[PDB]
Amino acid sequence: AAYKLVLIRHGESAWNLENRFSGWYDADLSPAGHEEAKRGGQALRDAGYEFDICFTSVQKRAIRTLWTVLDAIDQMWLPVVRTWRLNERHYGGLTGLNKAETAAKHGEAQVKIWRRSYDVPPPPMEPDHPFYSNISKDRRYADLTEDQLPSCESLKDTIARALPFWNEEIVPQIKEGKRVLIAAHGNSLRGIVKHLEGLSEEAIMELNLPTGIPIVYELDKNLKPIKPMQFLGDEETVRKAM
Amino acid sequence: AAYKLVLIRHGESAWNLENRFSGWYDADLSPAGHEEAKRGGQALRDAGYEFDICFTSVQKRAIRTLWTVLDAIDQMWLPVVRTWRLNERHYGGLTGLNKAETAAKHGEAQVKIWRRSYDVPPPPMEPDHPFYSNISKDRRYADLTEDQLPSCESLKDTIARALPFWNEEIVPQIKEGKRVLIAAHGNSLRGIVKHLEGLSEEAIMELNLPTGIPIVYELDKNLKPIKPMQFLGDEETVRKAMEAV
Ligand SMILES: [Cl-]
Repeated sequence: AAYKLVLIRHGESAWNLENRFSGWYDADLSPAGHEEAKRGGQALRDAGYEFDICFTSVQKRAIRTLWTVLDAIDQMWLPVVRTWRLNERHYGGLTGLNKAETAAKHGEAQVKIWRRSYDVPPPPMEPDHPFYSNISKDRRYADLTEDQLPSCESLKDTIARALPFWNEEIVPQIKEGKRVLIAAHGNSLRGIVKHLEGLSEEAIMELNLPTGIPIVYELDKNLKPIKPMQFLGDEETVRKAM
Repeated sequence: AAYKLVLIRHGESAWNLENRFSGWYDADLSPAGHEEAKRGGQALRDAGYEFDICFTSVQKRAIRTLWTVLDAIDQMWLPVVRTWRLNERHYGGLTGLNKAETAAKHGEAQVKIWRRSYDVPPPPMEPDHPFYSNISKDRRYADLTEDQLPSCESLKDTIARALPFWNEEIVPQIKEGKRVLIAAHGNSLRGIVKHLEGLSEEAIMELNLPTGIPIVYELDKNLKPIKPMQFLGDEETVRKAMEAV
């Protein structure tokens, strides 16, 4: 009816098929993941969607997804804004570890906590971690205060540092009538969804947004979903992601 | 070696090998042009260049060049700012016409004026032009005042609407120590070059920046180049385009 917001979670990354925890590691899209973005774009193109501004993280997999979509819908000229605040949730020490092995050393129970709990952050990424410098010392996050640069994040944490950007940067745009497109990650996107739908912690915990599929929201003048989220795509894909 | 400014002119476009006047037409890079950007990006990667902010036009060929470079140098996370003010010069009615035919139909002389004169704009793009709507009615330029949206531009006009961006938006960044990367078009880039080097009109009219090659400027405390523009890449590439000047 009124405001339409589109979200898109990047597809499979190189570390995804390596079965590793990525978090803030700047893993790139895998060929398949790239293809996913390509199809999502095609969906938006066929549905004839138009955007006015784009927001994404400072991570390849998301940015590249955005680029692919913009390319697909012939809107590479749209202004885009990058922000670490839309970054995937920081997985602390688990970063780089193989999920299967981690479950084996620490067990299912423990790993479900680390991945599916709302406010229990994973172990901190210590200075001796294989990716400490790679992440925490990346030029990219130079302007984060010492408190801002996380060593690990729980979904509640991720969400806590995202909503601010959504409130000072995205919301304004939506209110001015700008059709926004957000290309981000599972957990950061969860933050937006939880906020929009006012879902409980338990709820958002069980929600898993589809990858590469355009998620469309129709908001009323108060940025509230006048109906449930819908996914653009071919009968199979769309229905399948339900 | 104080401030570092890097400029890059997009490579061959689809209309380039079709030998057509593009102007504001959003022609995409040709496979070759894409490869150029890739090589250009690779040169920057080998030279280990780092940037903090990027500026480009609202035209595919330039934007895609930027993307390719950022990808090559693993800096896709850099903030990028798009602006029509860095757009290629608007070629008015000549837009879409074949250059060879235009020369034949209007005469070498007339075209050389439209193609190389400093202040003689080409014929205006009339509402019945094949690309009138495609260009002028593009959502993309919706916020341009009736005066800003051009129907044609002389090199002089282009520079006129590019410099204000350069001074108001880019210069500040450079002065704050941010390493800037500008991926644009021949004529808009000319505007920057003419300004930096204080070249004469006759001067910049003759200057033809290389395509796909990273152009490096070293500016002093007052954005004044301290040496001639250098080009990045393997000898055969740099030397080939070096010999141009
Ligand atoms: Cl971009």
